[PDB]
Amino acid sequence: LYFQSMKLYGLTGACSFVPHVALEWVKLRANQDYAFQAVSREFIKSAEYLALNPRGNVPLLVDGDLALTQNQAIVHYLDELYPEAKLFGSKTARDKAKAARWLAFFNSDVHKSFVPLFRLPSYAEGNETLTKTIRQQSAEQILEQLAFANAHLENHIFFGEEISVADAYLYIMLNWCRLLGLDFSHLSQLSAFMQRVEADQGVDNVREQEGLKG
Amino acid sequence: SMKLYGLTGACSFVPHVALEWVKLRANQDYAFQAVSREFIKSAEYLALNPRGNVPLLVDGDLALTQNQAIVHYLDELYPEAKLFGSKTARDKAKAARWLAFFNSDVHKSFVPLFRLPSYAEGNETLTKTIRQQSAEQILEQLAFANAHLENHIFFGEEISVADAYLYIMLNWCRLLGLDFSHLSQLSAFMQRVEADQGVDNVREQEGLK
Ligand SMILES: [Cl-]
Ligand SMILES: [Cl-]
Repeated sequence: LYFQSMKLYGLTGACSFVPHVALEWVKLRANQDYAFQAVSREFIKSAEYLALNPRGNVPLLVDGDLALTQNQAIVHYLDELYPEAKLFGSKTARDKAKAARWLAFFNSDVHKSFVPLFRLPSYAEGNETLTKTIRQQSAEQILEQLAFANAHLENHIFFGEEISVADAYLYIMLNWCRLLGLDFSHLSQLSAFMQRVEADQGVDNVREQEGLKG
Repeated sequence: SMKLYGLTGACSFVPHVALEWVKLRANQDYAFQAVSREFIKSAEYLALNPRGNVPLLVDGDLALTQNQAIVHYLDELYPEAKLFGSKTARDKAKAARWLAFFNSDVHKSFVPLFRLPSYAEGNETLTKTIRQQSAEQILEQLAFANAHLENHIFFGEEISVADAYLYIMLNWCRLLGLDFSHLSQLSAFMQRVEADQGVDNVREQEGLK
């Protein structure tokens, strides 16, 4: 063989969940298989991995000689190659742009708010009171952004016209909230949204592959 | 025609450059509304854009936010404009990688330099520590972009929206007094970007010279 399938390196349950769902949708809707390599937090600090990707980040998508990082770049690339796959929830430019706007909001803005809850800023280590303040302020910021997504769901079923990469991104962040013990139950559209997303075959397959069921 | 709401010299410079390229390359004019920090808190603005942020692109009854969504939307509408530095899927994606790095990763390190976290106001030592960490983060990320430019003249195969984004961030560094003279490629990169007609037009419109 002279052409191998595309390969995604990802951390199970991390933001790389999103291009994983994208590739599964491509497999299901355009019959193109792909490879998934689950990486550990240590393997990405490894010599072998930094030889592929100096930023030592996931996701990484390899397609032949192209070694592409950034979730948004990866998904827009898969959408150019496979428009029939409707990764942005639609084939039309205006509806695709609206879903891309939600994807960028989730990836650039909301994701960032989680950072201090996953890794406390070094200057608060050992400072009990500042640690509590930082964690509460970040929780408040997440919930403020999630209210905005909740408001959208008051009259839409998904963040695309049909299910899209943006729904995959919110889905995984609400999975983080559950794992972190961050209660969003007062945002009434979110739990029903989680259930709809989990019913999607590609999402289901990826949750299974990444070990995310409970 | 389309209208862009932007804060002069802010991240909204990038879709402003994109529209000017569409103007120059695809013969489609657009409107630019410069907004103040107060106007984006206004009742009139919040009604258009409940997020109260810029950029905002209005195209008919489409009101689109987020820099990346805006530029991907214009690229779809005007592929001949080569907003990503190329027409081919692989080369466009490489440039979109850089755009996303600059928008999601690098821009974020600047945030505390423009707006200190609430918990740090009044606390002299902590404020100093937060500003130091931001500068260190920025310099590490700029070093990575600088390394790329040792073998490539732009972040696209030709000039692209990724280049515009790095350009405006280096303009912020100059305004913040964050020096990057030790990164040998950046000065020359800024001159190449300033030499492009679309960029030059936008810098003029936004009062940035
Ligand atoms: Cl990257
Ligand atoms: Cl937004």
